[PDB]
Amino acid sequence: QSMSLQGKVALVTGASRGIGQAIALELGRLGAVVIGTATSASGAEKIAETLKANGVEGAGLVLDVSSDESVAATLEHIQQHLGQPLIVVNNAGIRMKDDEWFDVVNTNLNSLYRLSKAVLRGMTKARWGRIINIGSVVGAMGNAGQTNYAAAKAGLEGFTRALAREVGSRAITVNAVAPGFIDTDMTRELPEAQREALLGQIPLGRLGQAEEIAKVVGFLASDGAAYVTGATVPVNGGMYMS
Amino acid sequence: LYFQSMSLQGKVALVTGASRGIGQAIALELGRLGAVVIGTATSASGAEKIAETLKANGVEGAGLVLDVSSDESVAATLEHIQQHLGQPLIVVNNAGIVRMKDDEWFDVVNTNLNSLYRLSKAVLRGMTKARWGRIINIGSVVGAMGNAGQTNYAAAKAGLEGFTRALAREVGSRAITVNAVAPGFIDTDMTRELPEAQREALLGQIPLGRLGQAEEIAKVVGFLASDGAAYVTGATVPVNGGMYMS
Amino acid sequence: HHHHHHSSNLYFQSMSLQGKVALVTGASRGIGQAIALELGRLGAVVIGTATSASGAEKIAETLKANGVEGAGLVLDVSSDESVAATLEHIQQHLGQPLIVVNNAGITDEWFDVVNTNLNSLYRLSKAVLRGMTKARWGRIINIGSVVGAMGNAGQTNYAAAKAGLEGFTRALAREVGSRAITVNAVAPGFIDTDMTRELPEAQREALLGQIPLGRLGQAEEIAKVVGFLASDGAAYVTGATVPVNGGMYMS
Amino acid sequence: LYFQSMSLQGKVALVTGASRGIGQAIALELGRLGAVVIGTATSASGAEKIAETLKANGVEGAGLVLDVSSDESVAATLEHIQQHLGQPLIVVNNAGITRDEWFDVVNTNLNSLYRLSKAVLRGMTKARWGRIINIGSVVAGQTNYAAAKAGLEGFTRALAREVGSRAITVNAVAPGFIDTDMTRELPEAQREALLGQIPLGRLGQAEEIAKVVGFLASDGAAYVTGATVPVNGGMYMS
Repeated sequence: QSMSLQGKVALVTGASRGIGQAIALELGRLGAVVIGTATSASGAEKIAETLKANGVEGAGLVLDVSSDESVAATLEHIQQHLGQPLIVVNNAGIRMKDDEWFDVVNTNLNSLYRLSKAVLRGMTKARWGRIINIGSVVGAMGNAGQTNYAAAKAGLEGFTRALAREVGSRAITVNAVAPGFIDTDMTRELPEAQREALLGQIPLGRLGQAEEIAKVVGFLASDGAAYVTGATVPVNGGMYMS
Repeated sequence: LYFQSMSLQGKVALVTGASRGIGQAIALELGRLGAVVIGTATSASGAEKIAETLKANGVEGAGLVLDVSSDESVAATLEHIQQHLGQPLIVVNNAGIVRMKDDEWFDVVNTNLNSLYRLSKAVLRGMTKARWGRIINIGSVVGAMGNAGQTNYAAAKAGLEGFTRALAREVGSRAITVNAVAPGFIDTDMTRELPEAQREALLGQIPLGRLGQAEEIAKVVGFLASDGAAYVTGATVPVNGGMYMS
Repeated sequence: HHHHHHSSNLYFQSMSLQGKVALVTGASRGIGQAIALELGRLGAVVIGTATSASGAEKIAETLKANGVEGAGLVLDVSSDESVAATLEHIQQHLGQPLIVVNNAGITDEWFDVVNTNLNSLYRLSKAVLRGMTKARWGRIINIGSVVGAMGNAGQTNYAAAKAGLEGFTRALAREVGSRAITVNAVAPGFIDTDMTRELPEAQREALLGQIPLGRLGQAEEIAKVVGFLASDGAAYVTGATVPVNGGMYMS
Repeated sequence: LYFQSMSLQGKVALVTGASRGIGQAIALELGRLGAVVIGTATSASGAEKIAETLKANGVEGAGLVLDVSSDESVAATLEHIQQHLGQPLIVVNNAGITRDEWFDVVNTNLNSLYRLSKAVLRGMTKARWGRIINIGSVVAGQTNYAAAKAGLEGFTRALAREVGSRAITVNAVAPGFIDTDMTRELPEAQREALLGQIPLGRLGQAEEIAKVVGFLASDGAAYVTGATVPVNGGMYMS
């Protein structure tokens, strides 16, 4: 179809669970060869098993997006065995305290930059690419959680717009998806009172599914989305936390 | 039952302002995805052009005359559809109303949002019954080069964003999503007639280095109409090649 | 009779508006009253408005008590007739308003409140523009209350309404800027009123937990921002929506 | 009604990047409002210029060398201030760091803001009062400007939320095109095009940024926190 990613290699960080897993499976459904990453060898192997179980061609790999050496080594590995990743989804991130938002957002954006700069060479050669950055999920307890959510989203939006402007003349798009309260391993077991309070602020009246984030990412990765760049797509059931 | 990503089989879609450009591209995309498409124009000749265009492309549906400024026209149009085709559960609003000046924004935005409210309120009854719907509001493209053009484009985009977010919040509990698509510079009649120097300057403000196609807007709409976009509501998706003006 | 116009060598340092005439709509209470008094502190001749004669008289009494020159007048910003007639009356008796603060509002509600209220901002703002154009100076300041872009009007409508107010304010600023008229908006958060004070303790506590400053804002704290925007020092600020919300930003 | 504090007597203000333009105007405005003003520059000659400018204008304070990119410079300078002048309770960050460059510029600059802000926040926490005001960079140009503004807004809002219970406000000012350095050399055709994008039809004055900062620093602005005030004559870039 026109949604096809056949012939494309995709790299999805943080793919062993939750949103990242769902992204990897959706890109695979669309025909990409998917490389999914975890911070451990056991995670990488699990990804491979998940991809097999779903008929997706690709691999699991160990990647630490905080490390220049890890990034360079991993990308060389991929280039030698699978091909140049032309679709890259930055999903891996590194109580919440009222004073740690800065180091979290700072670190995460430094990792987005690190990985993006590493993969842009291959996209620049191909004169095509998709870079999709995934924001953090709502749910963390406290005013500190709200603080961090909004701070991370603001970093994400700015970074994505800036990079999009930098690389657009190469037919590379750069977009973000900002999830709301999504059913993941991290939110499923939040205290009931908190889950109930969050649901009360969501017009749709339900958590989002990981797959509902992944469908958006799959669209953005498609040829149909070629004129969408610099955007942050909120996927939040109408709940806009700021 | 049937269950396939992207399919709009069994759904009836109403696309206002479907006789040319973006609206036509939307009607044909929805049709490609399997919807029965009713496209509308303010004139009989437009409606006929819609009907012919749908036929030529193997899309089931009809071209109808609708004036979104009129309560009577809206009620009559929805009755006609309900009797002959079924309840429209996908509604795409693209029917918006000597050099352009920077005092024209208010009339144009105000009129367009008041007509948008009218249409939306009318189609919500059916969607509420069905406990499912998609309302997709299409923004106005940049209509002139220079300041007035920017003033008027930003005002319309702001209005559209706020209206979309408010309506989404109102109707979300019914599993109806309400989203907007905000075009940038799209290849259309205005841009087709620009001088080279002006085109070149314009393309320099666009990171992708090119105008958008109507079909690039239509693809985003098609996605938003799908089951996969069920958790996207109250959003304005910009489709502008990286050219952000507010 | 119901009468509809009620009138109100010590040089305070605060006075910088030199007897400029300011029109503050919805000045009977709360934020509008505070704005009227603030502009008086800054040396304007202050016309505060209400929709009833009793409100106009209350405003006049408040201005008198505080030593501010001006008047309380009846104005209905929803009415073309009222706006035209009232502006003419002001021009004849007091002078041309060069500072206009839109604080009167109304409160399908999700659409009609914002729609009605932006139509009213446009009506009054267009009316006063002739005078400001002649003077080649003006200040138009929109209070977010009028569309419900005020925390006290509640979370449900807030962010969508503020997006309307912001876009409208920025467009009008673009339209009238060549005339040295600025157009700005103030978006208040939760402000201390009888209504928020009569909240139960648990509910007040929950509310304060959403506010980093840990307290409701005072009406005077909104008025001081408006006063600044009306000043010469704010001449390069235009098209801005200034949130005044203690760090509680609803989206 | 007519009496209160909208002035800054008895307060100490630190204005980083005070030797020229916007920073100098900020320093003078805070001085006019009655603050004791410490202005900083990256060089001894800059510090001397500050000190001379303050003196010429009857403002008490000092000109000091500060490198906001350096942990050592920030700690040494703040210690020096605390011992000789007092605790700065109004801090205006206008010092920029020079550095495909938008990422490093925004990243370096927010790392600097965070550094300086953490350093000064102890004193404000003791006083149970403070004002932090972050100045954005004035107007590829669009890309860099908007990125620096986006970083700035989110950073400011987050720090505001962290410190608000202490009665410390944190706000930003986002200037548009201001009559300083760069614009003083633009070709006429470019100036004319630029002015056409500005509804007021003129560049801003440094003093017009400084008056906004002066207001934010006042008691009257006590409920404004987390805000980025655009001061751009109606020229908005996103």
